[PDB]
Amino acid sequence: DVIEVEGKVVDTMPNAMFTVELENGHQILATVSGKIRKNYIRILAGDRVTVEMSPYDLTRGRITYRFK
Amino acid sequence: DVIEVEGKVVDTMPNAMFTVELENGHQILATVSGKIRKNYIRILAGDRVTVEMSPYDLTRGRITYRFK
Amino acid sequence: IEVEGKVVDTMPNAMFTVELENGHQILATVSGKIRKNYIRILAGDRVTVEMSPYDLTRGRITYRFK
Amino acid sequence: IEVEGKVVDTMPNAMFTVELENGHQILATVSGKIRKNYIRILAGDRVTVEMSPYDLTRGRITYRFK
Ligand SMILES: [Zn+2]
Ligand SMILES: [Zn+2]
Ligand SMILES: [Zn+2]
Ligand SMILES: [Zn+2]
Repeated sequence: DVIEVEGKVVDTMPNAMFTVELENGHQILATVSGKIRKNYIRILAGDRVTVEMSPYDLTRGRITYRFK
Repeated sequence: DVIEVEGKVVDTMPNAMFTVELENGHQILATVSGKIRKNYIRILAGDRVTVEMSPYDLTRGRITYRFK
Repeated sequence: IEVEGKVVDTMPNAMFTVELENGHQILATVSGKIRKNYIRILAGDRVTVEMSPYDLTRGRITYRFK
Repeated sequence: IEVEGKVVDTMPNAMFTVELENGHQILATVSGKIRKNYIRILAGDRVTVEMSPYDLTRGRITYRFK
């Protein structure tokens, strides 16, 4: 399954992967969901996002929502 | 591994298990860490807590810290 | 002031569990307009929700997409 | 105003990654007193940290428990 966490986009990295900083200061690696791209939603630094975490891999995640 | 989430204690349940409501409104079932008990820390309703989530089981967790 | 979400669960007394797009799970009532027009809401339905100013875990369904 | 935590990582230029008891991971410097007294801080060491008022992800180690 997946758990959802919210965080701030800190760093813009190679093939559209992002560094997201959670509330507790921990940082996770994130890709962007296809739903976000095809809806012309841009993911900038400083943006707040919702990230779906693969349970087996708490290092990586996937951005499923951008606030505002 | 485990991921850490913060939430509010909503319900006091049977053998010292608690209902914790996370920031996103999702609710998880939680026990209390032995460190908390043996340090004479009480877990009341309305308390904010840090919960360690077993990755394989995102329904259940373990309270590892109480704020204030 | 409205958020978009999918209906996860139906509870008794016209209550609904809604998974918002932002990841939030809320407990939602239905607006007066929704009831008067006999709009049937089932699990999986996409809805718009007006959040409660007093409770951030609750809101009311203002529209059901067909 | 102090929080308790365990040293996770040592970085160059007297920087430390600290896992606080509340679950927060912060990047910590060392207080002037700590440096002057040549206090050696290693991974696994328990420390007290004064949080930064301006950055909630940063702080400074004020004491190392032996
Ligand atoms: Zn926190
Ligand atoms: Zn949220
Ligand atoms: Zn959710
Ligand atoms: Zn942590």
